[PDB]
Amino acid sequence: GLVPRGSHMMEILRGSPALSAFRINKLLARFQAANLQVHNIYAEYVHFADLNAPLNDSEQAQLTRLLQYGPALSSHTPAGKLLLVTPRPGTISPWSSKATDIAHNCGLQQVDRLERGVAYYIEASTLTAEQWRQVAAELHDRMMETVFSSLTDAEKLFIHHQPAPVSSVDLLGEGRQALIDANLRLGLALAEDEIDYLQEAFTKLGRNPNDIELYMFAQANSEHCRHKIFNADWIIDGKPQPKSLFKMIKNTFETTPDYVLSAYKDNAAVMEGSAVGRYFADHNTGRYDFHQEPAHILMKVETHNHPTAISPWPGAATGSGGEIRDEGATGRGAKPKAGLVGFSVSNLRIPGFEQPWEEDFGKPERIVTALDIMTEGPLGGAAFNNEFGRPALTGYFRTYEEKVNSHNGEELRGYHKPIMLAGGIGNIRADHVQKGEIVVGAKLIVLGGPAMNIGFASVQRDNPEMERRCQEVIDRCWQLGDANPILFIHDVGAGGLSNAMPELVSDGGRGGKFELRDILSDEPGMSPLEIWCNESQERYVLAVAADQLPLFDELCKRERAPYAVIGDATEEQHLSLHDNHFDNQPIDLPLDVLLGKTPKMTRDVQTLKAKGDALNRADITIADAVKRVLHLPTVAEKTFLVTIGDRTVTGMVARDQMVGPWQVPVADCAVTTASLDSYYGEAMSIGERAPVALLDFAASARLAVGEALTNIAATQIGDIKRIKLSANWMAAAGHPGEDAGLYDAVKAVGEELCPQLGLTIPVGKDSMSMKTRWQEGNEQREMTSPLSLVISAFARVEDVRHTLTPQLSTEDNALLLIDLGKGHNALGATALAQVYRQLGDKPADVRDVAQLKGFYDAMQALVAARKLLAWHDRSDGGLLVTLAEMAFAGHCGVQVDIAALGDDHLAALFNEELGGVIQVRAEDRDAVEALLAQYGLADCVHYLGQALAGDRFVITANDQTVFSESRTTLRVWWAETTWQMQRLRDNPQCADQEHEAKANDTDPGLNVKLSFDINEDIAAPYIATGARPKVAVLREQGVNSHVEMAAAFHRAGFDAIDVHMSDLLGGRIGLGNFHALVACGGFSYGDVLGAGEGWAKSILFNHRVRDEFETFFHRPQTLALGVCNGCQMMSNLRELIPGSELWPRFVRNHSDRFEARFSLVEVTQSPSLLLQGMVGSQMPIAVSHGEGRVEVRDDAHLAALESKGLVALRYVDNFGKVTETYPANPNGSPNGITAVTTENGRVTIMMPHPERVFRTVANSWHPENWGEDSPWMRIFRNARKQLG
Ligand SMILES: Nc1ncnc2c1ncn2[C@@H]1O[C@H](COP(=O)(O)OP(=O)(O)O)[C@@H](O)[C@H]1O
Ligand SMILES: [Mg+2]
Ligand SMILES: [Mg+2]
Ligand SMILES: [Mg+2]
Ligand SMILES: [Mg+2]
Ligand SMILES: [Mn+2]
Ligand SMILES: [Xe]
Ligand SMILES: [Xe]
Ligand SMILES: [Xe]
Ligand SMILES: [Xe]
Repeated sequence: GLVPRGSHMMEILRGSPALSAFRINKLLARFQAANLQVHNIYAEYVHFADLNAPLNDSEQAQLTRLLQYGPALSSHTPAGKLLLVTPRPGTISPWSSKATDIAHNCGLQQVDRLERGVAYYIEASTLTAEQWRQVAAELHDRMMETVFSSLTDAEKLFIHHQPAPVSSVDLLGEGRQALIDANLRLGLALAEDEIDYLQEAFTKLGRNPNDIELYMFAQANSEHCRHKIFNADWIIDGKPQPKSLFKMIKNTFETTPDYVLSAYKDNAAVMEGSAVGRYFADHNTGRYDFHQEPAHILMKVETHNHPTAISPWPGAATGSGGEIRDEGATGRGAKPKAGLVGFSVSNLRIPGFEQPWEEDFGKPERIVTALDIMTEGPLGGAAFNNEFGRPALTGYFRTYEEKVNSHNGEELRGYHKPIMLAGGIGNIRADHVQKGEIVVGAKLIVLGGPAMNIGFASVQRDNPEMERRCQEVIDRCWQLGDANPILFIHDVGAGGLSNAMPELVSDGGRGGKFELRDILSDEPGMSPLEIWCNESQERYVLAVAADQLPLFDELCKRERAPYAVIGDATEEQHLSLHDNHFDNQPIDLPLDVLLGKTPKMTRDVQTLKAKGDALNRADITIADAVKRVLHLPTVAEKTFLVTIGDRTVTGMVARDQMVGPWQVPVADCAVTTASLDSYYGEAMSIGERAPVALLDFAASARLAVGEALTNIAATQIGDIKRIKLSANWMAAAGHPGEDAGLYDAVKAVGEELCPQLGLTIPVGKDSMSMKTRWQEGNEQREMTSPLSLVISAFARVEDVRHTLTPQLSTEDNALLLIDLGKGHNALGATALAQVYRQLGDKPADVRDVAQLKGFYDAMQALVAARKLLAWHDRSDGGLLVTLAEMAFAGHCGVQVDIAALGDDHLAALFNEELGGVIQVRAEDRDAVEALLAQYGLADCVHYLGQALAGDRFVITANDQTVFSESRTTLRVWWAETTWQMQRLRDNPQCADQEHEAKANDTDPGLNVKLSFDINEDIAAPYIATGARPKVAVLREQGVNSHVEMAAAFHRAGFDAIDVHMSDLLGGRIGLGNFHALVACGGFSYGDVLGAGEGWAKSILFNHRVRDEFETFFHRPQTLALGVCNGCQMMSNLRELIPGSELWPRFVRNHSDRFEARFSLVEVTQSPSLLLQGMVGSQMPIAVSHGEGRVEVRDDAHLAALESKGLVALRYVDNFGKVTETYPANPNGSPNGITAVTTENGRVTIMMPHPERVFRTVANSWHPENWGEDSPWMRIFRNARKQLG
């Protein structure tokens, strides 16, 4: 299929069927519902290659082959009306970026660009032209895609427009009116004083401004970029105030500077970490080693609220993507470690599952629903974290939408504009914490992706693999230590380059001169304004000395990170942009003019305070309340948000959300090890309580801080002054009451509580227009957010191993409540009130700052001394939920008495005051109570009773039974929300299976059987000789699990060498010098054209590297391992490997969802040399994949594979049987297959990651008796011994 396209040819190639049966049934169903009478629906990927030159037979076959991928779904002969869905013309999909990379790396330079569409074939035959538009509408996303009638209509996707010229705004010719006209025409959003400043500046300069200069200025003076509210002067109830919001936040550093290395000066904050073994490959040798040095800790938290409202997937993806850039661009280069994720939305209103507090209040047409946000956003955030390679380990998710009598009377409050929140921690070297000086003549570089027309203007675009490559360069740069060439670095975000690059020279006291046509652009029609000010993703800006440029270029080429030198730093503090194409100068400005400031804002405002009403209990019974609270999404099980995101990459994850044998997602905070050779680490927690702010601003803010503290407290940290906070403020500024509440709330934490507790807030952010207006009848409606403080806490951890969870034990035990509420038992703005459509009266609050600190200190004392069996704090859903979730995590019963807690049982069970339940050994109860009394806690400590074996959740009040149910019943109710979300988002069959397994109380949870001694280092005689065989640790662009793979081979006595595919293509390395090869995990080319395919095919279609791999595998004494992406790649090179004739392929999981699980496997009999001695063993292992379903050609292949004895690992359920039920088997592989070997055992591929869990501390659940090494260490030691 080959056609003309301007001065290019366009090829059209068939692809594979695009829809699984269940996806088809969903479409047919939606069609029946909208009363469209569609008889049948079929879809098929189709691919469009824009060629700059012709392809020969050989190359034509190669391209065709590249585009045969995916599940082998049942194919069909097209019938009915064709509707072709493609990206919007003038847009380039991420798929296209990555697939085009692969063509290039397979030596197909003739391919200018590849793009994909989906051809739908609809048989209805009944429909009107209007109804076909309704069909067309179901089949695509209005914001990213369009629908065409013809395969040849795709030629619009590749039109090249002539570069548009710069456009001047005629101030000198029209006066002020021209600036007014441009302010509306270009949507610049300028204030009148901003327009005056510009009129004057350009009038002084004596010439007309260019559109680009105005646009740059407007986006730098947005509330988003300038933060005027946060620096404003205040008058509140007629009294001027001495400090701005920012000043009140800095107060916390002024009063608590301890441990902080950088604050308010950079893209992230930095605090002291620990001296540990930092593991990476030297520039010199390419050998990986430990570098004993300080690994200091950075932190940042960002939001992406507006874009998530319009296009939730890319909005959430880029929210995280931008924040990862911030982290990497801290100092002179740093390394992201773990992530966090947050969502706030209006009511879900799940079809079929509507809850008694949900009311449809309508919404704007321009925005998506709450349910669409929670279906697509989390997938997008996960897309970035998974494809980039950072584990997501903590998060919140709240739903709120209600008509409530709050500070400005009866109003709608909620999150029609949602919160989407992404943050993380990273590590940084001491000597890179400070930004270097920008030397005059410094080259100014853009690192990363090409410019496209992105910042419809709120629909973002993510390419995480691009950012990954960029990060490898940054890692190459900090790993050079004091030879790091990065003088200064900054992320590119709002305002794109028009903000980032003046920001950069300015921070350095320099100017720059720039050349527009040096910037990498994929859209040649862009105006200069568009090149300079677009908000395209995956870009950094930096300065490097001219003489380091040859180093920076070797680094980038080898990682295949694109970059451009676009200008020079000048002594003179001027900004210039030249254009070689139009031989002119779009920007010619002094910086003090460009960055000059209009007067600061003054806000002169007044307090509103809701009275709010006492809770009406007419319809409330304790039993009906328990059922309702557990069906509040805020309370309810969060699995749909957790298993979609990787939790194990880096091999440093110690505590993830999943807890215990039953992997229940209730961990109160995240923890990571500092290195792969220490038990020191880092921790993260979140606290958050917005609804309280509808009654009381300050209390909500204090509660957010306190809850972060209670969520982190059972971690071994020590001094509270180690705990550092991000404060992210969401508000409806201007909405009556909100501004005074904002001031009061910032003061409450900045001026008071945080200083009193010794808590620093060294980073933060604000998002100041959390409101939505639209027309419903011909009446206007507003949905206004509560003031929403989200606190994230971060800390150096002293000992990762001493972390407690909510997992109860049934040994002889005592359950003690710490009620920091002190009997107040407030019910206002609780889960309980919400769920009976009320706000209620008095909310919770920090009641006693000294006791709050006493609590933290006591907990630390008990954690260090090992005096606790379990911990869970009280938050949403109260003590009731706290106890229920512990019982869930411990798979046991609870027997408690709440008589000492008041006569008001409702209020005792459902208040959301601070505190928690501790479990201790019965024999320690007195000593623990005595210690808590020593820190002043006596009167709020209450003995409750005990955890017991069994399924009874029982609550008494001396002789009366308050509440009594099956723990399992409660646990299933608590799961219904995630079940319903999984059911409508994923393969329903899988969601139901997962849900239904939870109802079987007999589930023994994860358990282990070992055929060998986990502590016996069978490699030690060999290590002891000092002879260290090399292992080729092989990575392709996009690979992300290589450091921990290398660390595992290293512990077994290997010299791990960093072999990038570019090293093999450039002849710098040759497999002929190795006896051992490992292909690592990740998302090479973002899995595009099928996970592992581009990697493998770039090997195959380069005949010289192809031969290198064939020769290796054909030698008699070589060994190879392929894990995950590497398992996939190797399965796609089968032709090079002897004894692999029967091997399967690996394709989309049956669930149709990325599965990040801790899965139980067994070791099966096979020739596998790496699995020697382990056969019969049953242990859990890290699973992180979207495309691991084993697929065979037919039953004959499967039988043949099986009878040859090549299957090496299988998934089993917790009862220990081979299973295809989900998630025990996360991907749907036949016979539970997840590893296979060759006839001679010398090559083995597996989908799970043993390299992520070779340390016991990096197993989510593990038996108490295991030492440093897990069972999976034996794989690597088997390799060592086998080489001999
Ligand atoms: N949006 C999210 N993404 C990832 N994990 C989340 C998210 N929301 C909640 N979680 C995780 O689910 C578990 C339960 O969350 P939640 O009940 O909100 O925690 P808590 O009540 O302790 O503040 C926690 O381990 C939390 O980190
Ligand atoms: Mg100190
Ligand atoms: Mg909770
Ligand atoms: Mg908690
Ligand atoms: Mg919380
Ligand atoms: Mn009191
Ligand atoms: Xe300007
Ligand atoms: Xe962490
Ligand atoms: Xe104790
Ligand atoms: Xe290996």
